Amino acid sequence: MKILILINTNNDELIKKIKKEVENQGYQVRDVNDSDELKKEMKKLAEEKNFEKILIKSNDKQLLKEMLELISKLGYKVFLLLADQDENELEEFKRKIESQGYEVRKVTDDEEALKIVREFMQKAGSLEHHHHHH
Repeated sequence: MKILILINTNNDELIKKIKKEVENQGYQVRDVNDSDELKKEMKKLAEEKNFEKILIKSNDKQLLKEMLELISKLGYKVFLLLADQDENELEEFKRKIESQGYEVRKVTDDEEALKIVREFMQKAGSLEHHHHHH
């Protein structure tokens, strides 16, 4: 069971800020560049069954959809955030992912994105709270 925060923003510098958020929370920042790279990193999602927090950076929304369709074989809670000024195509893209049963959040703005990343931590709090008493 691994907690993935998938980030697709055309603001590639906003990813660096979203990194600062997840680095303080101890997420390992991965990045998908190509389809060959995709299936390599999907093998890591298949191999690592141990509990780990990962930030998936990919600014190509096609790699995302195909990734999540292969994650459907693994079966875990994945988070997704879409930040770009063409929120039109993001609103169309979230429609597939939300129907696939994956967490997807459509935004545009810098701090509007960052707040949802800080939320993905407290959303993953429900994953933590399964028979885990203190």
